[PDB]
Amino acid sequence: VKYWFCYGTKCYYFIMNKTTWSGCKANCQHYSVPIVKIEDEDELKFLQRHVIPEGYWIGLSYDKKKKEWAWIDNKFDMKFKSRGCVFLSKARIEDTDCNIPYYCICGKKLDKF
Amino acid sequence: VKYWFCYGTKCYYFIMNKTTWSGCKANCQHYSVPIVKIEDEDELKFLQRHVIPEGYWIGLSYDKKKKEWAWIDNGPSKFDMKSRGCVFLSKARIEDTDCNIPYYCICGKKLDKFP
Repeated sequence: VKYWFCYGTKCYYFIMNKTTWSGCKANCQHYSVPIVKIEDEDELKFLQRHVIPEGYWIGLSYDKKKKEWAWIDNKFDMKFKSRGCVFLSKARIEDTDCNIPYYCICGKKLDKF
Repeated sequence: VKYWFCYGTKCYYFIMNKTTWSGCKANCQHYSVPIVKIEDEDELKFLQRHVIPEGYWIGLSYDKKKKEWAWIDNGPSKFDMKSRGCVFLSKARIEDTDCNIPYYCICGKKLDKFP
């Protein structure tokens, strides 16, 4: 199951194939669309409100060449840090292992129509 | 004012230039998107709720080669709920009357991809 949907000026790809975080990139990158990047409250909530009650990955992960966390691509929204990767739920986002099987949410930005 | 948005697989355009219904014809075509065609409530509401409180046109209108009302084609439309003219959209509902009235447009294309 891999439907897509658009809200505001962005479209999303909700892969429903519970794999380790590094699974989105793989899919998403393959589906030529970056893994999601929750850019604002308006959005963040949209995904939860939209999304089906479950563990959803997002582009936020931990880097070593940086003590911080970041989206594959750099945002108007912010951060407790440790390590791992973050999942998005209908309740809130939150971290943990990237090797834990989950669902994706890629998302491309729109520039036209 | 001409901003756009996308809900579901459809992207819209909301023109803020109060003109005659035959105005979208011009505007939307000018923007390469059909005047909007409200396929259903899920969508309809989204337009009403999302749309700012105002009279907004929609692809629905009284045709010649018919006695009926159409948009561009024919879809999971149904409501022959209320004679002639054109129909506007308000945060409350849709409704008919003259097309020569200074209103706003809602162009709305469909999508087939993502890009």
